[PDB]
Amino acid sequence: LNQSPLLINLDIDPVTGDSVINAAEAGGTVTLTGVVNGDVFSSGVVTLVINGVTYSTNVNPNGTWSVSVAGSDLSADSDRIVDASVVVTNGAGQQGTADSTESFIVKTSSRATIRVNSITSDDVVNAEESNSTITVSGRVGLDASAGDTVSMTINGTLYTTVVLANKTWSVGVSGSDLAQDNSFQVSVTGQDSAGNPYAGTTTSTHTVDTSADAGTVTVNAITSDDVINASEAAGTVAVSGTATGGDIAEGDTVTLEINGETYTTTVDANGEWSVDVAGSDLAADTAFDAVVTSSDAAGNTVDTTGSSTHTVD
Ligand SMILES: [Ca+2]
Ligand SMILES: [Ca+2]
Ligand SMILES: [Ca+2]
Ligand SMILES: [Ca+2]
Ligand SMILES: [Ca+2]
Ligand SMILES: [Ca+2]
Ligand SMILES: [Ca+2]
Ligand SMILES: [Ca+2]
Ligand SMILES: [Ca+2]
Ligand SMILES: [Ca+2]
Repeated sequence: LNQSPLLINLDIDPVTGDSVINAAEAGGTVTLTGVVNGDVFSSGVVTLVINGVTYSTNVNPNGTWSVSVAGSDLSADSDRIVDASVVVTNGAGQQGTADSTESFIVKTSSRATIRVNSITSDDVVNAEESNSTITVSGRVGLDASAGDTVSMTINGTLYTTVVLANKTWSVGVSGSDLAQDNSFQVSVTGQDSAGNPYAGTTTSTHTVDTSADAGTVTVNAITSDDVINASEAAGTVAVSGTATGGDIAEGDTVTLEINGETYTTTVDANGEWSVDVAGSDLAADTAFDAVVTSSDAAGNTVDTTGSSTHTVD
C-alpha cells in the first residue's frame, strides 16, 4: 500500500487516429500516443517494440505519453501489432509494470485498371468516321471508382472525362485526331480510401483506312462489229464488259447512262457484266461510261469507270 506493487493499466491510442498507415505516413515519422492509468505515480517509462525496433518515452504528469516512431517500422511490422510495456514509480519508490498491444492496418497502395473498347464498330477509322465525332469508351476496374478522372492525348489533343456510377466512361473524340494517331495511352487516376493516389493505364490501338481502291472496267464492242444498224436499233442490245481489280467484287453495281436513260446490272463471278439496252438509246448516244461502285471492308466506297464509243448506221 506503501510497500505494494503499483497496479496500472497501459493504453495505446489508435495509430494515427484512424488505425491506418498509408504510403505518406509510412514514408515519414509517426506519433504514437497513449495513457497510463491506475495507481498514482510520479514518473514512468513506456517501451514500444515495432518491427524489432525499440522506442521509448516518458509519461507526462497527466498520465499521457507520446513518441516519434519510423513509419517504415510500422509498415514493415510483420503482425501489424505494436507491443508496449510500461514501468512507473511513485514518490515512496513503489513501482508497477503493465503490458499492452495495439493492432493497426497497413494500406500503402491500391490497384486500378482500365480498358478501352474498339474505336468504332470494327476498330477501323474509315473516311466518313474521320470527319465525324467518334465515341471512345471503356470501363475501369479493381480499386478505380466512379468520379475518377479518365484522360488521353490523341494527336496532341487532351481529352478528359469522368468515371460514371457503373464504372464505364466515354468521351467524344474528333475523327481527324483518331485518323492521325492510331495508338495512344488512356489513364484513370484517383485516390483510395486511405488517401493513396493511384493510376491505371492501357494502350488503345486501332487502324486507319480512309479509301477504297478502283480497279479496271472495260466495255466490249457494241454488237460484234461495234456498229448499230437499223435492225439492231429497232431491238434490244446486250451491252457487256469487264470489272476486276482493286476492291471490285462480284455483286458490285454497274451503272450505264445512255441517251438520258439509266441501266444497271451487277458484276458476275468471272468479273464480267452484261445488261440489256434499248437499241433506240444506243442509236442516239454514240459514247457512254460504265461505272462500277465498290467498297472495302472498312466501308469506304469507290467508283471505277470504263468508257465506250460506237458508231451508227
Ligand atoms: Ca492514418
Ligand atoms: Ca509487431
Ligand atoms: Ca482497338
Ligand atoms: Ca469503323
Ligand atoms: Ca500515338
Ligand atoms: Ca477515391
Ligand atoms: Ca481501304
Ligand atoms: Ca452491229
Ligand atoms: Ca453519251
Ligand atoms: Ca466500241
